Amino acid sequence: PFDYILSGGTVIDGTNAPGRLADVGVRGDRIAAVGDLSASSARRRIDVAGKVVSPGFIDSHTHDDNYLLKHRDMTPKISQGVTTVVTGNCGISLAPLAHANPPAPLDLLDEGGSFRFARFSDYLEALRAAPPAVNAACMVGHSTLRAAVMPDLRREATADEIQAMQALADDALASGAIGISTGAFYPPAAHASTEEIIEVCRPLITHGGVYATHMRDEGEHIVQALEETFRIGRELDVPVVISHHKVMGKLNFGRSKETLALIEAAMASQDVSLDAYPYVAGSTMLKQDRVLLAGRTLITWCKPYPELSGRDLEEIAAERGKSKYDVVPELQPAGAIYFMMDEPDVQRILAFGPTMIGSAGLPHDERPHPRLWGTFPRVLGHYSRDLGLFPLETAVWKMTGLTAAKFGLAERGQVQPGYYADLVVFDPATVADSATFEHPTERAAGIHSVYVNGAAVWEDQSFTGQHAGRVLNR
Ligand SMILES: [Zn+2]
Ligand SMILES: [Zn+2]
Repeated sequence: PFDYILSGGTVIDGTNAPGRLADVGVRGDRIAAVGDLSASSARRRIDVAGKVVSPGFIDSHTHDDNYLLKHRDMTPKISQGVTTVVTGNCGISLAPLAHANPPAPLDLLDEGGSFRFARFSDYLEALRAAPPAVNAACMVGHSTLRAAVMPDLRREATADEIQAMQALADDALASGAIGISTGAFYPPAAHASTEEIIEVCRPLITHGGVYATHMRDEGEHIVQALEETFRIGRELDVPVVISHHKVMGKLNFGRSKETLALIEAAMASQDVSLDAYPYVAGSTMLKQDRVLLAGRTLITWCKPYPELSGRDLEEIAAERGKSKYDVVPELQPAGAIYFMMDEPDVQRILAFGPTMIGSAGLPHDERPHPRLWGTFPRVLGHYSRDLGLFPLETAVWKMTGLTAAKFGLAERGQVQPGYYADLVVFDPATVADSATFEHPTERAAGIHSVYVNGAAVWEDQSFTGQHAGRVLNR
C-alpha cells in the first residue's frame, strides 16, 4: 500500500513532454507508480484535481551554503517549489576556510564568524547531522581555496600554492563535492591565470565533477571570457557550466544573439551547459565597476552605514557629492542590486534550448533581490503562461529533468517509478512570483505543496517541520 497517492491531476514528468492526466503514488522516499492508480491501495488519496504534479525544482545556482545550516526550513526556496539546491557557486563556497573576515564576495555567505569549517568534510558532516528541508549538491569554490592558501591574493599563485589548493580541491571532491567553481571576475581571483585555474581543477576528471563558472567578464570582453571557459573545459575534459549567462551594460545589449551562437557551436564539440535567472537586474557585492554602476543601483546592505539598506545609490552618491563609482570605497563592505541587463536578451537567453533555471539568490541580504523568492514561479507563470515564451512542460524541464542530467543527480528530476519523490503540486493557472523589488520576500502564489524524498516540507503555505533533505553526490 502506498503512503499516499496524489490523484486527479496532470503530470508533467520532467522529460519535456506535454502533461497527461495521471496519479502519482509514493511509498517511503520513492515514487512507486504513475498512471491510473485507482486500483492501488493507499493510506491517503490526495485530490489534486486542477493541479500539476511535477518533479521538485532543482535550483542550479544558489549561494545557500550557510543558509542551509542557519535556516534549515529554507523557506525562500521551498515556498517556490525548490527541492534541491546546488551550492558553492562563482568560486564562493563556505568551506574549506576558517577566517573571521573573509574577503568580498565571500562575505555574502557570512552571518558573523560563519567561516569555521577547516575541512570541506566538516561542512558536509554538519549538514548531515542537522539536515535542511531540501537536498544539497555542494561544490567547492576556487576563491575560497585561494583565501585559505594564499597570504596575498593580488597575484598569481605559486606552484606550491597551486599544489596546496589542488590538494584541498581533491579532498573536497573526495568527500562528496560535485564540482569546483570559479569567479575570476571578483577581487579574490582577478589575478588568477587560466593555467592556475586548470591545475587546481584537474582532480575533476578523477572524481568526475563539473567545472562551473562566473566568467571573468560578461560585457565588452565576454567573447574572450567565453573562449577561456571553453579552453578550460577542453584541457580538463569535464563538463563546464556557465553561470547566470547575460550580456551586461548598454554597449552590450542585443549581444545575446552572438554569445548564444558561440555557446551553441561549442556544444557541438565539447560538454557545455548554462543557467540564468529571469530578471534584468543582477546582484552581488558593492564594487567599483564602471559597468555595474552605470544604471540604477540599490544597496542591499552596508556594514559601515547600515541605514543605507534599501536606498538608491545615485541619491547617496549625489548627496555625498560624488559619482556612484567614486562613492563606493567609503561604503564598503556592502551589497547592491544592479539594473544592467535588457529584457530582450534575458528572454532570448531563457528561451535558448539548454538554458537551465538558477536563482542566484543571496539569502543573507537585508533587502534582497527578489530572485531569491520568485525565480521559479516567474518562469512557470509570467514567462511560460503569460508570455508564452515556451510551453509549460518545457519550462518545467528546464528546472527539473535538464538540470538533474547536467549536474548528475541520479534518480531525481523526473516523475518516474523508482525515482526519489521530490515533487511539487502547483496550479498552472495561478502559479506566480509575488516578490517584487519593492517587497522582495513575498511568498509565491499557486504552490500547493512540495515533497522532498517523499515527505511534505511545504503545505498550507508553511514549512511543515520535516528536515527531509539529503547531501547528494554526483
Ligand atoms: Zn552566483
Ligand atoms: Zn556569479
